[PDB]
Amino acid sequence: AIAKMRTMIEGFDDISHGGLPIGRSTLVSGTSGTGKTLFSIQFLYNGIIEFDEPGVFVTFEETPQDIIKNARSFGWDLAKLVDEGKLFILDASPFDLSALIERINYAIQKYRARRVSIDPVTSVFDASSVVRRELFRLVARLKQIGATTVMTTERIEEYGPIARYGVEEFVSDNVVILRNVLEGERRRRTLEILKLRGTSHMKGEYPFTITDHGINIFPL
Amino acid sequence: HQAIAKMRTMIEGFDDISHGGLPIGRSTLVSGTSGTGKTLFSIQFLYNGIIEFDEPGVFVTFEETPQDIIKNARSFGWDLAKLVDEGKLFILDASPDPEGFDLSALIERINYAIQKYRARRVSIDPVTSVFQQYASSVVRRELFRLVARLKQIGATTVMTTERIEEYGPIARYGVEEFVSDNVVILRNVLEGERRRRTLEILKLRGTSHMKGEYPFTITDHGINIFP
Amino acid sequence: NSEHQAIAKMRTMIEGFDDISHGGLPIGRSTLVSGTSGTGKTLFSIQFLYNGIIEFDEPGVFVTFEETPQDIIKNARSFGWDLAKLVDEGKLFILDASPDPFDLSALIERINYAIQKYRARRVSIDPVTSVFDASSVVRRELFRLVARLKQIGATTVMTTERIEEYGPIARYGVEEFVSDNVVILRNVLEGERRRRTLEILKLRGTSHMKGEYPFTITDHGINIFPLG
Amino acid sequence: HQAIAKMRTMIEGFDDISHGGLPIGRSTLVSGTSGTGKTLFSIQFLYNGIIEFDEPGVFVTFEETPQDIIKNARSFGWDLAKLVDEGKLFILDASPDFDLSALIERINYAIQKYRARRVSIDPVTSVFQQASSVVRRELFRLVARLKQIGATTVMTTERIEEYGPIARYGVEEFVSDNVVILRNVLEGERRRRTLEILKLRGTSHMKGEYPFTITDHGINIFPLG
Amino acid sequence: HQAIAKMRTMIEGFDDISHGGLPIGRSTLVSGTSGTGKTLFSIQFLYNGIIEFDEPGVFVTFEETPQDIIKNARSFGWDLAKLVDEGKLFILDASPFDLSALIERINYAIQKYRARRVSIDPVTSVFQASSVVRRELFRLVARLKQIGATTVMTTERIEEYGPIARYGVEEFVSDNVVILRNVLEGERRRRTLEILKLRGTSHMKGEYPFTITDHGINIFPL
Amino acid sequence: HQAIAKMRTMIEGFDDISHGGLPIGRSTLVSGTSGTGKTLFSIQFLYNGIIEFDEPGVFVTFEETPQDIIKNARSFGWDLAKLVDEGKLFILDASPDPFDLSALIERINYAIQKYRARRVSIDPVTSVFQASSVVRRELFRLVARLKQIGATTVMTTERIEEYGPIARYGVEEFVSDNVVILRNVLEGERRRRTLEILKLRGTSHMKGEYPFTITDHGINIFPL
Ligand SMILES: Nc1ncnc2c1ncn2[C@@H]1O[C@H](COP(=O)(O)OP(=O)(O)OP(O)(O)=S)[C@@H](O)[C@H]1O
Ligand SMILES: Nc1ncnc2c1ncn2[C@@H]1O[C@H](COP(=O)(O)OP(=O)(O)OP(O)(O)=S)[C@@H](O)[C@H]1O
Ligand SMILES: Nc1ncnc2c1ncn2[C@@H]1O[C@H](COP(=O)(O)OP(=O)(O)OP(O)(O)=S)[C@@H](O)[C@H]1O
Ligand SMILES: Nc1ncnc2c1ncn2[C@@H]1O[C@H](COP(=O)(O)OP(=O)(O)OP(O)(O)=S)[C@@H](O)[C@H]1O
Ligand SMILES: Nc1ncnc2c1ncn2[C@@H]1O[C@H](COP(=O)(O)OP(=O)(O)OP(O)(O)=S)[C@@H](O)[C@H]1O
Ligand SMILES: Nc1ncnc2c1ncn2[C@@H]1O[C@H](COP(=O)(O)OP(=O)(O)OP(O)(O)=S)[C@@H](O)[C@H]1O
Ligand SMILES: [Cl-]
Ligand SMILES: [Cl-]
Ligand SMILES: [Cl-]
Ligand SMILES: [Cl-]
Ligand SMILES: [Cl-]
Ligand SMILES: [Cl-]
Ligand SMILES: [Mg+2]
Ligand SMILES: [Mg+2]
Ligand SMILES: [Mg+2]
Ligand SMILES: [Mg+2]
Ligand SMILES: [Mg+2]
Ligand SMILES: [Mg+2]
Repeated sequence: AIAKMRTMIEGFDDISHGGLPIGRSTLVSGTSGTGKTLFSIQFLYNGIIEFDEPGVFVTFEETPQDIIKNARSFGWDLAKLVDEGKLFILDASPFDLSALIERINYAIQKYRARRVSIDPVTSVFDASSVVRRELFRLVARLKQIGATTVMTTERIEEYGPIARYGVEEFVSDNVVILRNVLEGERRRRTLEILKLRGTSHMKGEYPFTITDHGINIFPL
Repeated sequence: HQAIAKMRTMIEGFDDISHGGLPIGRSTLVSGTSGTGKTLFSIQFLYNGIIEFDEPGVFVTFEETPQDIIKNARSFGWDLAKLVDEGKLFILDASPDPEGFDLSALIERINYAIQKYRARRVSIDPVTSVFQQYASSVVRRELFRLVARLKQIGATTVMTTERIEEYGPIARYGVEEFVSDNVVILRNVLEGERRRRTLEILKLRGTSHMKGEYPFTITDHGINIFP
Repeated sequence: NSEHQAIAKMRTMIEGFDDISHGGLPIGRSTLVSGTSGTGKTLFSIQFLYNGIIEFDEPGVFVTFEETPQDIIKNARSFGWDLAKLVDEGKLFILDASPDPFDLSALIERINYAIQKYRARRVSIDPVTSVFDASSVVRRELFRLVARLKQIGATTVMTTERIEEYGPIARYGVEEFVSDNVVILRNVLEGERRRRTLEILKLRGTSHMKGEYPFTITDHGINIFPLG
Repeated sequence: HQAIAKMRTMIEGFDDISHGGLPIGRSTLVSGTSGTGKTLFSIQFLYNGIIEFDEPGVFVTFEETPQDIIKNARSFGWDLAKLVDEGKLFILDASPDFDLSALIERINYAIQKYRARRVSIDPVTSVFQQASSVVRRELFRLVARLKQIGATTVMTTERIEEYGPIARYGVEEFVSDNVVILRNVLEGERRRRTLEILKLRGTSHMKGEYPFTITDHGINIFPLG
Repeated sequence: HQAIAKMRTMIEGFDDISHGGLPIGRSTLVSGTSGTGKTLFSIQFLYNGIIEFDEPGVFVTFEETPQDIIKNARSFGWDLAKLVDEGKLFILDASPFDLSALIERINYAIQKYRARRVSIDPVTSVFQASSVVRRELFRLVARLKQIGATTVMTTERIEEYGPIARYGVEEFVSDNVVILRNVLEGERRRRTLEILKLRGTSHMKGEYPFTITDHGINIFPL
Repeated sequence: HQAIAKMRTMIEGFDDISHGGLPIGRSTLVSGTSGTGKTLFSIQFLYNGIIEFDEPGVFVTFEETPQDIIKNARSFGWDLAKLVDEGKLFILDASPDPFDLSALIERINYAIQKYRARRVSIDPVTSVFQASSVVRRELFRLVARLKQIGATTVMTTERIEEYGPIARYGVEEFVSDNVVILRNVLEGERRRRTLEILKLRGTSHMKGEYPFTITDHGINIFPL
């Protein structure tokens, strides 16, 4: 079948029927504070700690120092991983996609990375046609490189377009939606795997919490 | 000159819903949100043509590489690599440059493959890419040309397109369903926190079909619809 | 037709429609027929011409803007209608204004020439939407078309597209105001089932039944069921 | 020194709902979706004025030809050609084959020539269809000139939703002294016609929707208390 | 020195809801769809100031002529012509934009009539970019404040439960906001008044039903 | 392991919901429709800092004048003029007169140094921008500079719907480290005020809406 890499994010590998397909790109979309960055960091962190698979984290707005500081509260020492050459945080603050792809490819080769997180890829972008065009090019090259990639995207409603530009979910191999739904006056976080090309997966929404240990999903 | 004939898809349940299959020599639009089964439907159409009727097929891919189309079909126990090695399936790669729109050129290429592989079935996935660059009025007219030129070749064609809501416009520009002869809608609807897949034949010009939505699942044997 | 109404009508002979319209379509006027995709717009317009020819020997002109004459003819065989025979006999003319795989003045003259040449009493234009970008220019051009057909004395069915079952009548928000008569075909999806209805929204100068009436499309074309 | 007085429409039910009729010397906007009875309301207003009170009328049409107006009015038992012949009704044809100032002067000569007290303009929308700021200013000017002339005027406008904007540009209902809304509501596959007086500046009226039908004798509105 | 003082409207029910009336020396936005009672409220504010407190008023009108304002107020048994003749009320005709000039005219009228109360109806007429609307309205509000007027400014809106005014900014530069609604439900209309906000002071919350009668606005406590 | 430090607002109920207060050295977006208590929250933040912890504060105003801000705070029994006199509070008047972001930042930096304030409120930050993508770039720049200074900052923003976009341009909530939403929901003719902490990067907080009232004592939130 299709080989999958384990995220080791509690509950997620069950929902994805074994993890994220190796060598492919997964879109992780959500409104603000849904857990996008956390998912993308946990993906790299677990890869390093449990499988010694090095990772590249690409950030467009949040600084490397804040990413590191924020991860500290889950008890994750990212600076240590950076110091040991197992993690590389690529600062993409200030669009030349060619330059970005070359920088990513270089980091991947230099750190021998198997896992890549790009957070958020919507910061790369104004017509739908060109967004789709340029996103496709990024996805295609990471595939050629053989990276397994998480790309986060922003969205503005819980039920509504998958991402900002109405094309991102059609270009990605895999699509994960993080929701933070307000019901009555209470928030409930859920994760859904909408699509995984070429393989089976659990369907619909599953509740999760963010705790001191990161994302915890219960597929029941 | 006779009331339009149909070719069996052999996709279980679909030939009942369509009262005989897809109208021959015409295009059928298959529209749906992400991960609804559009590529799968279009592959299963060709695969069944080859296996059940020894009718060769041409698959036109605009985004996925042929290798990924092949890989993704293994999930269903379909050996597309062998079908390609045998000359029964041809995957026409129209996907673009990773490292660096002419419609009649595409038609030229499709027509050539159709003649070379003696193909009776064609899939184009996703059609959206043809009209991707541009106004609803422009999209409309470009889809019109493609449909017409495919009809001239005699191809029976499945063409897929995208939509972003389960119960909103048929496709993206609000014109695709008016230019198409035949329209199928794949939905993936939330009920509670669970999903329910359905297939609808909205229209088939000049012929009959069952109405409304019918539930289906995607399994290890592909699409399974229950009328 | 009931006697005490101001506007003379011609019968469509479409089962149930002449009841709902209280006698048929107003003579010498245009009737807008709008609907989402696959609602029966072309079928209604063809059935109007076919019945006119078959029942009253009234010749008809069909103006098609996207479907080819060959496909209109082919699809009509679904109903056991031999339109090629009527074209051969000079009783039906299909005017092909469909795109090569907009000059309205030239179009009107083609239509006029065909109507004179074939001595046609019934005209169908399918879809008039394709004639058209500002709502104001759509309105005056539609108005111009309607006025010329009226001067010519034709009785016309003009189909238009719409994208929601309940929502705008046509595409530009003006078509239903310029037309004398408005018919809406719906194909409502509810609880995973489709049901077709026809509504006569307005008919200037006469009464008509109000609201939605069910219909089906079968081997014999449109069948409408008027209810109390 | 008195609060504004009203002119009877003699449209069944309407003079009750408006507590006496349309405010005299002012314009009333009558808005509705397609086939709601706007032209009917605006004709019935003139027709009743002539028949019941010998008050001459001017009808300004921007789309429908005078011939079709006259023909369609026979549906309601009205012989408008006879009224035109007697010089009690004048139909001013402003329909297309827009200088508003010029049109206003032409309306004024008719009003003077036929000594009209009642005016209908149908639809005042089509004047405008070629910026809301411009629509507002031009409508205001037309309303003010009619008021100066002393006419009591019905102005129809189009709208595209039963329970949405009052008219097309989101400004008509603010520059009008009086607003009437004709609806044609579709519920459970049946249509229900209703009439509402939304506002009459400086005077009272009944509130909300009242059901009506169109008959061989025109509009019949049904109040109930 | 103190929390802000209020000036009584004497509009039945309103001084209760607002716990004393309108904040003195400030502007209150009064927003509403067509025929909600905006003009009536702004007239009744001036009329009561004159009749009850001998506080002169300036009414700024942008579309309705002074003659029609006066005529329409007869519906309530108010003789505004008399008050204008006595020098207690001035109807400033800004009918059929230079905001600086308008403001100097208002200032001139306030000085001339020693007015304490001002109504501007509708202030949206001044603006027919949301960014320029915001800056113009803020400028108008600040000058009125500097002059010392207590002001009612009405605005149009097009939905009962949508944006507060037309440009999506008017409620943010106003110190005080009142919304008049005329909600259609099951074929019946129901008028309500709501005090949405009064900066730096208290007020009752939500919608209160009111009617317009022969004697003006009556607000009922629910 | 290592927790994000927070400074107490001492606003009744808020420090419970935020599990300790606002993240120190960062900006917290406080968004809401008109009259939701945005300015009051901003002021109470600074006021409580001075009164309870002797932490000086800088209030940056963009429309309301200092005199009106002072006048309105009297509603709650707070004497801000006295605090300005004692050099404990500085009101930075950037309000209109009848836009250079770098100058403003330098003005704020100078005031922060001069008064050695730990707490800053910018009300409303929307006035800085009024294209969504340039708004995003500008707001980011402001957040970064304030962070560079070490200020703990409340930034208010406007929104026009109770359950729509967090703020006006659909980007402000993505650039901010922390996001608080004040709502004033109209249901069945009655209004209900609620506060929600939507997001605090790097740290925990209670979820959903909590009802509050505005009274003579300012904001009172009920975590129930
Ligand atoms: N130690 C913790 N314990 C509990 N919840 C935490 C903890 N750390 C962070 N969180 C929660 O996780 C959220 C942050 O998740 P992120 O992954 O940063 O979200 P995000 O979707 O990337 O949001 P952006 O980029 O700001 S739009 C915070 O808003 C908290 O609710
Ligand atoms: N063996 C399998 N069993 C069950 N479901 C499967 C299996 N293989 C694939 N799927 C499902 O099929 C979906 C993929 O269907 P596709 O036909 O590729 O969808 P699509 O509509 O073409 O989506 P795009 O092109 O990426 S937007 C996956 O998201 C899975 O849910
Ligand atoms: N023999 C038949 N029996 C039953 N239904 C039929 C038959 N032939 C055609 N139909 C139906 O009629 C529909 C076609 O109606 P049309 O008149 O072509 O619609 P249309 O409104 O003109 O749609 P367009 O032009 O494609 S948007 C098909 O989608 C079928 O559902
Ligand atoms: N004798 C009658 N009995 C009952 N209803 C009638 C009769 N005559 C006409 N009608 C109705 O009156 C409607 C037309 O009324 P109009 O006043 O023309 O409406 P309208 O709002 O002006 O429509 P426009 O201008 O075409 S959008 C028709 O659609 C019929 O429903
Ligand atoms: N004597 C009265 N008795 C009852 N209601 C009355 C009386 N006089 C006027 N009204 C009502 O008051 C309304 C007019 O209120 P206004 O204050 O003019 O509203 P408005 O919001 O200013 O409307 P505009 O400016 O036309 S959008 C009328 O539509 C009547 O419903
Ligand atoms: N003493 C008080 N008692 C009760 N409520 C009060 C008191 N003082 C003020 N308020 C309320 O506080 C609100 C003002 O809150 P603000 O913080 O000024 O709101 P805001 O969100 O900044 O509004 P803007 O800036 O005008 S959009 C008023 O509308 C009153 O409802
Ligand atoms: Cl959580
Ligand atoms: Cl499934
Ligand atoms: Cl049917
Ligand atoms: Cl009726
Ligand atoms: Cl009332
Ligand atoms: Cl409160
Ligand atoms: Mg993030
Ligand atoms: Mg696909
Ligand atoms: Mg058709
Ligand atoms: Mg009319
Ligand atoms: Mg008014
Ligand atoms: Mg404020």
